[PDB]
Amino acid sequence: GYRVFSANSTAACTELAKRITERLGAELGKSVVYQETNGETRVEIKESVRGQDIFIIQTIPRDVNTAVMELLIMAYALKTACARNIIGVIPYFPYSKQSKMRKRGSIVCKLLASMLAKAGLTHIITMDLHQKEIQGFFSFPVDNLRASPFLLQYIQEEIPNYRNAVIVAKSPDAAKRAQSYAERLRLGLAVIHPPITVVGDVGGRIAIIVDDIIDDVESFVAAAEILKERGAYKIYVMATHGILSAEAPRLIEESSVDEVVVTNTVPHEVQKLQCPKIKTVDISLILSEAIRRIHNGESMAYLFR
Repeated sequence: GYRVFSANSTAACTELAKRITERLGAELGKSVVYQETNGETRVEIKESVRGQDIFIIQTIPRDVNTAVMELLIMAYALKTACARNIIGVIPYFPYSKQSKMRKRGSIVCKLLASMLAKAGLTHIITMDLHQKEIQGFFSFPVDNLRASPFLLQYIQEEIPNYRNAVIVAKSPDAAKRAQSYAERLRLGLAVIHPPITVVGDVGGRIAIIVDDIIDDVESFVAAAEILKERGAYKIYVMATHGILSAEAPRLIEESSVDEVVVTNTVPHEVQKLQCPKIKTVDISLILSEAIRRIHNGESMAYLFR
């Protein structure tokens, strides 16, 4: 009755996983995640799995390369322990921006989705995939859960006078993600796009930028200044995956973006200390649920439609 493990080794990078299990009444599976002196990762499952369905939880904190081996290795060790089904709960899926092919490089998101299966992953639960199409990369089932319900709720919770707001897209690529918020909130929609220009009336209104990820804040800022410069009195940046790498939290302070709202899909704590401009929304409930459903064999219609 509920086998859920963390492949995390940093004990705050295990916060979300801790949280999910609280909501399931469940207790994390006992299991050491070493690091050898030479750097090699090691995983030891401290309990029997013979024939049971197991849930791994992974968050990615910066050394992304180690988080993925920890994951792969743990899966592979549970496969060897004879796990019937190995379910990856990877709220933020790493390498997910590497989903197009740029130059002579590669779609390493696909590579990862292959390796994940080799390590013996029956299927993954995740949130707000960068592109819904990426769900194709996986040779096993996926649940690409949405954060909108919660992020949307937050709009109408403590965004003062949201109805005068206008949902904005940082770039054409983000036009779709933004469209869904405008449609659901019954609000206007603009898009930015460099020669940097906004397309849409924004003036006299609170701007709300929507996107899936906030990694490198640079273009989120340039967007906020130009929005301002077109009569945007308040700027809110909304996103699912708040990785905020490098000096992003500093740059947010220095910029005119008033608030940044992300989900606890990835760990923040340090970077939201840097910048209290960053408010964070809890998502462990949607995950708690999704995990509950596939275990008991229930339907996940509620989490989608």
